[PDB]
Amino acid sequence: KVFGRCELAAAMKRHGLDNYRGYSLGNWVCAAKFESNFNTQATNRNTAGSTDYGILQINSRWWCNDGRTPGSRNLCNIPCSALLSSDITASVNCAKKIVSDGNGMNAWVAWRNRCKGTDVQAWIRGCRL
Ligand SMILES: CC(=O)N[C@@H]1[C@@H](O)[C@H](O[C@@H]2O[C@H](CO)[C@@H](O[C@@H]3O[C@H](CO)[C@@H](O[C@@H]4O[C@H](CO)[C@@H](O)[C@H](O)[C@H]4NC(C)=O)[C@H](O)[C@H]3NC(C)=O)[C@H](O)[C@H]2NC(C)=O)[C@@H](CO)O[C@H]1O
Repeated sequence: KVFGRCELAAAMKRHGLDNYRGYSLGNWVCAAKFESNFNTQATNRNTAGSTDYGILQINSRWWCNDGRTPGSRNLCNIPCSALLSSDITASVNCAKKIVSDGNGMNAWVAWRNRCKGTDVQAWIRGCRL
């Protein structure tokens, strides 16, 4: 599924990401935009052989099982495929764990480089939330 901006904002808010660990909603929408272009089926391969999955590009090195990242963890206890669903529940619940794990949203490289410090509230302009 390719989400619309406000559509994704509403879903993320429904699922409790707004202000989660202190990160306002626009931070999450900005992160998603640059991680996946709001596309739930986004995938990308990392140099070490791990893969990143879904709207928030969650890394099989740590968070999910894809059976093809040996030595990795599965800290969200889910198949990485569940992170490609039209339904964002699994991605959001896993992102909650990731952002809690010490580095906050710096876990998302596109967020640190493209959203952090910027006017992220603009990403929710016009949305009915
Ligand atoms: C090639 C490329 O850059 N692709 C991107 C992916 O890398 C990226 O996924 C992110 O990947 C990084 C590095 O593997 C990952 O960061 C690591 O996360 C672990 C787990 O949270 C950290 O370990 C924790 O450290 C804290 C603080 O030190 C400890 O308190 C805590 O106990 C540790 N937890 C565990 C379980 O051991 C690592 O320190 C940390 N590594 C670095 C260098 O930051 C992110 O979690 C991955 N992010 C996501 C969303 O999965 C993906 C998104 O950034 O983007 C690709 O481009």
